[PDB]
Parts: sequence; structure tokens; C-alpha cells
Amino acid sequence: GSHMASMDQLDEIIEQIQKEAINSNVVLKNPRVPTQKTGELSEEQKKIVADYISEVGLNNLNATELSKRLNITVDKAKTYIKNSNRMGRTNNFKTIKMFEDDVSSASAQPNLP
Repeated sequence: GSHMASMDQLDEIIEQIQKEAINSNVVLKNPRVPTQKTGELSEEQKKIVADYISEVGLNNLNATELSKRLNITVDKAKTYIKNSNRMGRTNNFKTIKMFEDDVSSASAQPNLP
């Protein structure tokens, strides 16, 4: 998509109108606050999704009840379910809850025998 007229617009002609061009997108040194604000699951959205994972299990919910409250399309709901949790608890629930115990009443401390 482009504009081509070259008849109705021959009065004011200019190449740059702002303090940026190619000197920022090619050469950046500000890795602090990226623009990730594109519906990437905030807080209310978990109170729909994970609230449902607490109610019916993982797979006994439907995509319609998600899309009605999250305002995603049904096909985004259908894939988002398996995309966040394909097996449930990232399949890690096979060892935790019946194997972890305290030894020296400490956690994430240096312990290399």
C-alpha cells in the first residue's frame, strides 16, 4: 500500500520531520522497559483461565467460556489451553509433592559436598 498522485500535492516537499530515522532501531543501548503490551496475560485473565483449571481439571472446560471473558477468538482459546499447559503442571507433577524435604533448614544455599 502506497500513495501516488504527483499532481494534487506539488506545493510542500520534505524528507524528514522528526528527531529519529535509522540511528535508534539499528543502534540501541536501553534494555530496560520493552513494549510487550499486546494482551500477554495480566491479572484478570488468570482469574478466568487458572480459576477454571481449579474448577474442572484441564480439558473438561470449553474454548467458548474462555473467549467470552478473555475476548480472544475461539481458535486462540482452543490452542492457548494446550500452549500454556499441554500435559498439565508442565508434566513436572511426577516427583514433587511426595519427594521434597528439608535437610539443613535452608534453600538455594551453596551445598557442594
